[PDB]
Amino acid sequence: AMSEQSICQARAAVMVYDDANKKWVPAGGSTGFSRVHIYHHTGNNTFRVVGRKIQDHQVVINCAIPKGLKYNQATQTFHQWRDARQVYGLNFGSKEDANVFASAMMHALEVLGEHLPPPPMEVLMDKSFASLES
Repeated sequence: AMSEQSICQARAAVMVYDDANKKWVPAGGSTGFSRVHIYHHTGNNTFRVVGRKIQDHQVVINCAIPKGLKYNQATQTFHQWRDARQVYGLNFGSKEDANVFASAMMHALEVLGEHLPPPPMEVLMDKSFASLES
């Protein structure tokens, strides 16, 4: 009840977008792959994405998933969404990881309801995070 089960695990390079200089930067400040989970909170029926660098366990994404999140499959292997502070981009090691992770995210959202392109307006202007923390 006060614990979270992993419903999905994917390996990915976690990026964050820099609005002012219009480029993607590695989340946490260092290149490298992360292990990214979608966690379901058994008691509260909420979901969270948690990504940690494989090398040193640095937490580079810890993001509540709100009803209505805009999850953009920009390419077969690069998917984007945002929270109140940052715009994330997951560059998956493989189309298979990406398909699994996107599928799990879309299911969670149903329950709740130069190689890399920039985030579109629907992502940049997503206010779904505003339905939380109030």
